[PDB]
Amino acid sequence: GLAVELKQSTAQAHEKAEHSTFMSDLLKGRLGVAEFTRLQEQAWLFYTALEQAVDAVRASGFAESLLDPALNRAEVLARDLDKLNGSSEWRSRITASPAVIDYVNRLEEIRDNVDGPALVAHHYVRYLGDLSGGQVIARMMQRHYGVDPEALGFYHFEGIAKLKVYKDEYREKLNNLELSDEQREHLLKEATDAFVFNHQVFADLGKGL
Amino acid sequence: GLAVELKQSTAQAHEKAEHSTFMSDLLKGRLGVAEFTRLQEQAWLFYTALEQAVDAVRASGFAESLLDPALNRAEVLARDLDKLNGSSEWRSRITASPAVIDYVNRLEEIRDNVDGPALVAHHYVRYLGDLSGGQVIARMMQRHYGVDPEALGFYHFEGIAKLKVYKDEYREKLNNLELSDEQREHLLKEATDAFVFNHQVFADLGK
Repeated sequence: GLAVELKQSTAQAHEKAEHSTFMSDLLKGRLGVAEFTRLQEQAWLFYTALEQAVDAVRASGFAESLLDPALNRAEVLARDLDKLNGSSEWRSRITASPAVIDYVNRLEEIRDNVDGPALVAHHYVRYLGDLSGGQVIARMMQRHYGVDPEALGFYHFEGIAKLKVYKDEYREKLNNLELSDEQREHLLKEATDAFVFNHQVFADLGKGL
Repeated sequence: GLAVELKQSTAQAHEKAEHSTFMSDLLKGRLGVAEFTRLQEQAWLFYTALEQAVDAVRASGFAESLLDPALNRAEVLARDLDKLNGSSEWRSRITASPAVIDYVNRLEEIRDNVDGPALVAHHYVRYLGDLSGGQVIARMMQRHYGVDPEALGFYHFEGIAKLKVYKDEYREKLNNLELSDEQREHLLKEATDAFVFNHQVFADLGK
């Protein structure tokens, strides 16, 4: 089963990304709403790129059931940033950190190559991550930084009644994807690369704090 | 209820802050009016930030009954400083210690995010301190160091007639303050942070 192999193959890079100093400090309450906002700004940049790549792969007829448009985060994230920042100023201010540039560049390569297996890897890392840990992170943002729950829309999936069932169904869709050995290896490799990109995003965010 | 949990949750940080060497030395008579004046100068910087956050949160409609404007200290404190320093010179001279920079930053972050629960935590730590330990401080600045009570206006709250009643009513307001679980957790978190900020102010004053 691909779902199990993905979880095992990515374990090392996943642990390292999740336990970055930036995220560790954020979740312990050692930073502030500013740092959470910077994170969400960088995320808006990479989710925008990710969702271009998802759109292309879905349109090609690959992994359609997995690529549920209800998962789209970019618009919801923009609304969160409007509230966090207090205006639309952020759109003209924000720019990609070096890690985000590299991450976006890869996502754009995947988009332009319509690389379905690689896209699924990135989709897993971001969306299954959001579905799995979103409630935890959101709770920490309220507990530590007093973030308005209305500005945590990113962590809420409107089109999904029950997260546990959805995550189980997601993993089964992974299992049922028709993939050649070459495609599966490509996907597994990409999933580790995706965790590494995210680790580097956190490293940039944490620099000089 | 909340008042009891707040006291219990903050107990360790509170004890550490209260028993700082600087504050301990000041209260027992080992220091002098100079050190008291340095403290009050730093306090004016953080009360200024605190009361900007209080004003923002009150205006937003949160915890109105708790955020009694009679508690405002900044103006009274500036007058104490004029007396202690002999003129307004202190305004252009004083600068925030490293600990006060961090404390002021948090208070400004609370103001900017109009973070009501966080504000209440900080309000409790300062003003209920002033209404209790502060009364001992005022008595001992006069007794140990001969500070004229005219320079201790900070510790006198006009329009507050009976402190025990005031404090009992404050705690009842805390108990009746409507909070989500997340807001309540945040208030508790922040209250411990507030004690720690104050401990650090004392540590810098010792240096």
